[PDB]
Amino acid sequence: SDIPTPLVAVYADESCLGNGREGENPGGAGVLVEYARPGGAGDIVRRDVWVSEPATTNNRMALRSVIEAFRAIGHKGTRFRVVFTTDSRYIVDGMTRWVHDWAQRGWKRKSGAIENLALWQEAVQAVNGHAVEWRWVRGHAGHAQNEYANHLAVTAAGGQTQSGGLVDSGYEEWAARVSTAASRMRLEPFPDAAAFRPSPALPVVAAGRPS
Repeated sequence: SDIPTPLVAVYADESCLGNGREGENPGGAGVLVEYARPGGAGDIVRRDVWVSEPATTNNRMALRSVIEAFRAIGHKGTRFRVVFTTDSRYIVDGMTRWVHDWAQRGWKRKSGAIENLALWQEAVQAVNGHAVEWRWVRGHAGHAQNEYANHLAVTAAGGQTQSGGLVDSGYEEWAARVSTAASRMRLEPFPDAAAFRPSPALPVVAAGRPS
């Protein structure tokens, strides 16, 4: 069995701003990472990671949320166990189902389709050897961490900034805002290593073949 690894809970969102046609709007991806010290008092340590593109799509940004998240945690010398919660069914269904279908078909594109296949391959690689439980929640529905992540995504889109990796979180300050309070949101408690039900490992991509 497996050597000890850390457990984190990740909350991701994406957003585009504006009303231009698909692919013309600025966009952002926002990620909150929660970490509770094993044996600790239960206080949550939070870090944020965001990126943006000036003309992009919601699907692309959703994929970047995954890639950026897993890349940042990947840099700590260990595989991780991750509970990844997002508003994007595109990500959840893709990671749990579709990538397997795509791999099965040789990662070949369908003509006329725009499936973001290159990004999916990057995302699958980013996830790597980490063990992930993929979870969906509705957006804009009162899940506090999800709403924060959205706030981060929008900020990223608006400012056209990037964190470059994990940075100290703004969650606590955001949580205390009057706007946040009026929303009457619900916080998700940190997961039990019992709550942890990872998905199967992803197909190792067949790099270098034509679409």
